[PDB]
Amino acid sequence: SFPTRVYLLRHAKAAWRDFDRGLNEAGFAEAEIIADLAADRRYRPDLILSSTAARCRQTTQAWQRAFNIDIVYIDEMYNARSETYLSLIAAQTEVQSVMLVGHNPTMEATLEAMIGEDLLHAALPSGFPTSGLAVLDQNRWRLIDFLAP
Repeated sequence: SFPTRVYLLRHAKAAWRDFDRGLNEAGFAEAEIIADLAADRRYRPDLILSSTAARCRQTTQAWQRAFNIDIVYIDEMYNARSETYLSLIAAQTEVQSVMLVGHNPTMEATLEAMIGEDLLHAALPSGFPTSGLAVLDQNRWRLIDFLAP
């Protein structure tokens, strides 16, 4: 039964062709703060799957920094056809821990798919924030920690 740990990371705060928008200053700072919190709890993933969108790319570069991981870029994580990223997750049949780096609503929908709307609500009254990191473990997925700024 693999992955045994799922990390779900929303990209940091972007500034205002959408694909090419960057992380702004506060966006830059948060993703560092949160990346740092992570390797602190030792929340190191074997594989990172990220949007190719610059704002996801730069978000991911923060993590390489905190910890310097396998990383792959997938254009189809930007403006996804799917309501979730669940297939990216389960597909990785022999990788112990995996982290996805993409966007709302897909990111929020993925957590919802795994822990349900009621728990989603209790954990996040105002939804899935930028550079928010859900840490999930295994019949069913359990949320085990969440990082927000």
